[PDB]
Amino acid sequence: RGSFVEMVDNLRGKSGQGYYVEMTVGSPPQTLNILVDTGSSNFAVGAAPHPFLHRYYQRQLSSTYRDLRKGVYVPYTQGKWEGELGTDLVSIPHGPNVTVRANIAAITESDKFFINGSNWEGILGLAYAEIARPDDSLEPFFDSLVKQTHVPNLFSLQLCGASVGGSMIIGGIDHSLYTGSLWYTPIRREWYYEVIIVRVEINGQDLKMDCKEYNYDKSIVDSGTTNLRLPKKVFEAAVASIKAASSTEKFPDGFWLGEQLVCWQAGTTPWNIFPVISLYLMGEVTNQSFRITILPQQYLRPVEDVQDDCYKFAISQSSTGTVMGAVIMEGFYVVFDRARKRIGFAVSACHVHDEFRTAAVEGPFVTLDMEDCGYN
Ligand SMILES: C[C@@]1(c2cc(NC(=O)c3ccc(C#N)cn3)ccc2F)CCOC(N)=N1
Ligand code: NA
Ligand code: NA
Repeated sequence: RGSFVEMVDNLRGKSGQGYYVEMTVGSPPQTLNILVDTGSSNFAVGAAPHPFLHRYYQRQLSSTYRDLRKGVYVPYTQGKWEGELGTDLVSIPHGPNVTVRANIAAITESDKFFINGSNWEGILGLAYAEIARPDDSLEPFFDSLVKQTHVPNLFSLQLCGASVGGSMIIGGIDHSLYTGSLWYTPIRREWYYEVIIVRVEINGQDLKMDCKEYNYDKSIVDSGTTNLRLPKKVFEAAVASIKAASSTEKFPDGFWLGEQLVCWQAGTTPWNIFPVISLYLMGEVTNQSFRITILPQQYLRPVEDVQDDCYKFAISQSSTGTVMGAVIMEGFYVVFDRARKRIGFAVSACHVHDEFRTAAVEGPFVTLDMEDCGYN
């Protein structure tokens, strides 16, 4: 409880490529780097010599592998994977000192899935059974962990943005990782980590949309997506406020659609011209909310593959609802308190800020009719 020094700093990554944790699978153990993803529910690992992979799971080496004799085919918007299901012993070296028999999907064919040049070779789907493929009787990793050990039913994430690293605390919260207080929002349904956004401000000016728009058709917290994604109508209104608040300079409008990069001379990006963005989330108590505030440092992402200082606009339009991706999460320490069905936010002790502004988590606020904000 409250102090897990062996787990601090157990995540790594590179800009644009996500945050991964070291895992071992099988007997004797095979070490793999595995992307941490709160937006999906399968533990799936490269199991064949795909040319982009540093390492892959070799079932034939594991004396503890058991075949489930069932294939899985998983298409996404961008690309797909398919593989073969089994179970094996899994452990997290910089994690609790336990071993668990978990489901693993051994990926034997994929397309647009692995990143050329990245250092991970599998994905740890940390969300619930309801979105597991092929169906909800395939128990997710973290459910197996809790069922089989005395690890408490919660984990927390601190993602430190730009090389990147962070911490995933399995079984607890580490208080040195955040400042001020944790504020909690209810998990509305256990499938994704679905939450309810009740109001949206751009430099403290309310968007004034019906709040049901903010959650059309859901809002989720997703470490496996880079951007803040917003439902289309909300995106349209948010950009229009961001441009106004910022029209102290004039950028190519393709910039706002994420279609072109913008660059300044190294040394001073003018952060001060860009507004803060606040999301009010449903609180624990009737008619009570709290608000989280992110900076341009979070939503303007450095792009490194080209001489000066180039950024991509990292808020984008969505058709799958609001996605609070690594753009939101890098401001906060986020607690996935599955035992009490709630998600905690606090200011991260590592978030990227300047001398004038920081990220913020503040409450309570009085917000009426917060249940009307959910979409059915
Ligand atoms: C399973 C699925 C997925 C996710 C990923 N993520 C990343 O590459 C990735 C890249 C950068 C960041 C950051 N900062 C986080 N994730 C790759 C394939 C992939 F299939 C589907 C889409 O959405 C979710 N969350 N997970
Ligand atoms: Na348990
Ligand atoms: Na603290």
